[PDB]
Amino acid sequence: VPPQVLPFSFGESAADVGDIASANCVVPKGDLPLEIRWSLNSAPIVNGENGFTLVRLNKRTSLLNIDSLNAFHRGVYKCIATNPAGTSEYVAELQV
Amino acid sequence: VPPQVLPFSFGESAADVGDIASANCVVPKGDLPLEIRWSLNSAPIVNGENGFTLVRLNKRTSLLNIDSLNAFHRGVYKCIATNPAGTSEYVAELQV
Repeated sequence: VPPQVLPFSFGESAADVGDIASANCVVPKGDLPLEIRWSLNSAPIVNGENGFTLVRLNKRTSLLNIDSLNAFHRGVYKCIATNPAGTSEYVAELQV
Repeated sequence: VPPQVLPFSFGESAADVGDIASANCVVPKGDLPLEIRWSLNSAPIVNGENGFTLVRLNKRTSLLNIDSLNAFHRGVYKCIATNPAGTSEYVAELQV
């Protein structure tokens, strides 16, 4: 069984500077183990850089958080699931 | 400034038994401190009961998670923000 990433949104398409943003990637179906990664504009997002905060709260969940938005968090956000059976993704967008 | 709860979804309206469900309540605007509570069918959700898992990952964020869905997680999910300036909420729905 390959993975399937449910749709996700920031609850918005734009947000002010200094405000918080949060998105939730959920993979309820797909063979384990699962690789779940976040990227902004086709560049990887790492826990503890550029104001990001990644939290694998579950083997099937990966929350991304931003505590203080700025002009470098604007763009396209993607969450890619991967297992040996295949890959799956979903895309969102955000401006500031 | 009263709170404003951004729209949120489970990424779906139905899910199979034994699967995981996850929803994210975000309150990027509104005076602090903020009270954020989850309920299912107008009944409060508590961290560590009925298969639920609440995680105040932030002062402006409250993720709800379910690790093994069953026939008692079906219904209407609500996330209510509260400060001395007022309240705000958003509603989602889920069946199994």
